[PDB]
Amino acid sequence: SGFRKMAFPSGKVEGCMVQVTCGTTTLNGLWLDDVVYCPRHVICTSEDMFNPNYEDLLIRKSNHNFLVQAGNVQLRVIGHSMQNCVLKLKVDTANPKTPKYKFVRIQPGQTFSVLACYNGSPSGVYQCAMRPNFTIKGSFLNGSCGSVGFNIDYDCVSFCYMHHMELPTGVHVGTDLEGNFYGPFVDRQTAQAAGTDTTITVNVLAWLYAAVINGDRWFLNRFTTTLNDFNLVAMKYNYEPLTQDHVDILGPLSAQTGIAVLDMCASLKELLQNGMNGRTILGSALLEDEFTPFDVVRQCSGVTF
Amino acid sequence: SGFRKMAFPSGKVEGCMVQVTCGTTTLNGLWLDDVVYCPRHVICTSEDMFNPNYEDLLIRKSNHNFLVQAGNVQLRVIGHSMQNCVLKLKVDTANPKTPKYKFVRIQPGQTFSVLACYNGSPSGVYQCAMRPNFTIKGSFLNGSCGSVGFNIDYDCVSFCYMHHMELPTGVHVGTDLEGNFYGPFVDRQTAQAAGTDTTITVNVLAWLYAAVINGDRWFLNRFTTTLNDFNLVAMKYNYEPLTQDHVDILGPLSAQTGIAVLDMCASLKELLQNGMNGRTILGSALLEDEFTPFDVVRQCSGVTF
Repeated sequence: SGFRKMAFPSGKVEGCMVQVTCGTTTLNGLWLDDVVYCPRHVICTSEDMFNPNYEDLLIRKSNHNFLVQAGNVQLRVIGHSMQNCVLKLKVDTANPKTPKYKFVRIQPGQTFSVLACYNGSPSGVYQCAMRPNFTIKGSFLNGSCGSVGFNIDYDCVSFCYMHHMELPTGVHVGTDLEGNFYGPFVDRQTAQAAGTDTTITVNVLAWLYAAVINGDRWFLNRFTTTLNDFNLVAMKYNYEPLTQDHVDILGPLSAQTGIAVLDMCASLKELLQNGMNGRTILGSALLEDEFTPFDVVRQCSGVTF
Repeated sequence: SGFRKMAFPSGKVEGCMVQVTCGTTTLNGLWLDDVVYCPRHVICTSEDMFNPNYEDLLIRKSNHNFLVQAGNVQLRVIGHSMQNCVLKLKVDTANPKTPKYKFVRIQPGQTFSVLACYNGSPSGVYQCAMRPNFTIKGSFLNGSCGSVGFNIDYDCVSFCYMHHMELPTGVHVGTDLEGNFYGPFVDRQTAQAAGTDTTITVNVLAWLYAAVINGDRWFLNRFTTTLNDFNLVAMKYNYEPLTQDHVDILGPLSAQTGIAVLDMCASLKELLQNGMNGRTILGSALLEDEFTPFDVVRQCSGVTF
């Protein structure tokens, strides 16, 4: 037993990380088959980031201006193209460590692991959620751009995120692997600010199920509620409205524990209205929202890859 | 910026994980060079765990009774020995993926990453601390025994933990890679209970430094304190006494931020006596103690491996 914020094993992604240098800018790239994906702002200095015209800046870049290094060995760039906000650098060697993979555009509220990297080298791994305002709360220093987020199902890596920017608020924005930003954000150093950081209600409920499975039960009460009544409280607390689809998604956890979904909603309603009274749940003094219902089942049943 | 509980990249350890089956018991082993390390209780059924005589139970095991599988390929066991609470299974093939490595016995308060595995296959990775009562708060289901904890320095994996048992309280105990338990625990299903779960004071202070570096500063106050005065409060709150060695270890973080160690101790004293008043620090509503001073510098300076 025990429940921890757990990232996927990162070995399959470590083997895909490269360093991409263009002029004086170095960030990370993702090498899959004979293509390296990286943020298009690798072509920019920090001064260019205030109002870049990427098509114009790219005119002055040729294949040989993109230096790509896998460990200590140089790859040969034989073509390049801009797709949305990423560059695709065609190299002459397919990555021998390419895993089975897919590119997926995740929905807000879903979770993924991030392999934070610098100069093409892995630093660490941690689990994130795509927030309802389309930011993530990561750990990214200068040079971490191009680090990726992913999920693994058995032997297949589903890449869902590439890091591009930090906002002045200290939160993080980026694209899918087709280069389309999550949310309204752009790869320019501007006044762009995140909206309300709403709480992912279905995930909180999943984590309360995880708590019950792992022995934390003090918050179970004698009440029930309805979706409409619960949502009147969710709105007050800046929680996402809970839908019938969410109830359905909690079905397996409800069956495993014998606690009806709406009974758990009534427990959450009380926790929102009365606080935790100095108590903890699964070692946390706040209501955790970065575990999906699938994450909870995965960890509680020991799924491997 | 941003500060997250971050595990080491796990690829180097993933390549060392194997499945070890003896009779009807299957757990994980660690394959380094031509040796596989695993918990000696692989020789036990759950019924044997109440009062095992491991030397007697081992008499009835031969090399061929230990089935070792690396992925889908079987390794050949050519010798076995018991060292403390681990078995060393000599195999006829050195692991081609063996990293540079060391075995280290960590001190209470130090942190490490755990690669949780089942049937020799990785499930996930997360960061733990060796608690002052010599337990860890992990995520381990049946079959996770033999999963290991480690640190990485550049290219060298320092293995420090192997998982053996879960106590009835739901906390986790295990050995170093020489097979010696951390703390007073034994590999028997008995009444053994953990002592007081004291808070790792130096780590809390390190995390408060990390908070200041990353913009959370509301808890900085106008007070200072002394080691002896602070420790009168630490004792009340079941915090480890802070020593001069701890002050020295916080020196680099103190220099980076310009906040004297004893000034940060005064901030912590106020947080202990008055609580957080519903506020948060680095996304937590409790005082986090599983980041060492080294961990904070590592993450804030982007150290890679």
